[PDB]
Amino acid sequence: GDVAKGKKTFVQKCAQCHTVENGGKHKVGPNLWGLFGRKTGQAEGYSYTDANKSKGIVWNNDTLMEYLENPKKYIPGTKMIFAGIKKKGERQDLVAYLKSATS
Ligand code: HEC
Repeated sequence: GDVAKGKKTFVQKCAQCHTVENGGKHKVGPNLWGLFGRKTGQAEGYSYTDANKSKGIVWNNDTLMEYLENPKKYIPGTKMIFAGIKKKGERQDLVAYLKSATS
């Protein structure tokens, strides 16, 4: 996807609850550094819901694309209160930025 477009999407819709940098602080949600290739709910020091911790899947392009379309549907009981990015293209650009900014 388009990393530059994804960044603006992140700043507009995710930044209020997330940081991406290495050593980043947990805000409402967990810092996202090292997200790709890691199982759900593994950010150090963040108190996840049992649901986010128990999902058991590995975060990558396919799982993130599905999750971000409708967070609560993918992880029922999650405390991430966000409706989701409905447009596929916008979601792909965001994933591209996420992959570039979290490693
Ligand atoms: C606050 C109002 C939030 C907004 C806006 C977004 N997210 Fe979030 N996210 C938030 C919380 C409180 C949590 C933990 C939920 C739980 O049940 O424990 C999360 C979690 C995620 C995750 C999973 C991280 C992991 O499993 O380690 C991801 C991938 C994530 N959030 C991504 C994300 C993106 C890209 C957002 C913008 C589109 C976004 N979140 C917004 C709270 C909030």
